[PDB]
Amino acid sequence: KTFKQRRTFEQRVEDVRLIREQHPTKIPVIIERYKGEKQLPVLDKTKFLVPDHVNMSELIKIIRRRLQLNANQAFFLLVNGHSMVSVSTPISEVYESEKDEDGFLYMVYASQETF
Ligand SMILES: Clc1cccc2[nH]cnc12
Ligand SMILES: [Cl-]
Repeated sequence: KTFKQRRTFEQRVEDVRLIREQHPTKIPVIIERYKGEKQLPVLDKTKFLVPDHVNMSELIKIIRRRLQLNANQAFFLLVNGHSMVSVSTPISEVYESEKDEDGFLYMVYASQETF
């Protein structure tokens, strides 16, 4: 079901290395719905190339537009299993401190602050 489950560590690593080669200015992001989530829909894909100059505040807007949410639906985004300390941080910086050992940046969203 989950990305890490579908692909071998060998396969996730080799894909991050191809994204470096072919989208060198992009951050490789895995974005997944909380497995408990009742309200928000599932995304159409799992793997996103994010421009490395966008801050986390702008990534949340992007995903809220991809889900086609409206202004009073709630949305919470975990990065590497934990809350974001700040939405002002550029994704290139977040990536360097929160990336996984396979080289993807893992994110999970829910309508409740409790995942
Ligand atoms: Cl949801 C989302 C996050 C980052 C970048 C994206 N491009 C298209 N959709 C995107
Ligand atoms: Cl690029």
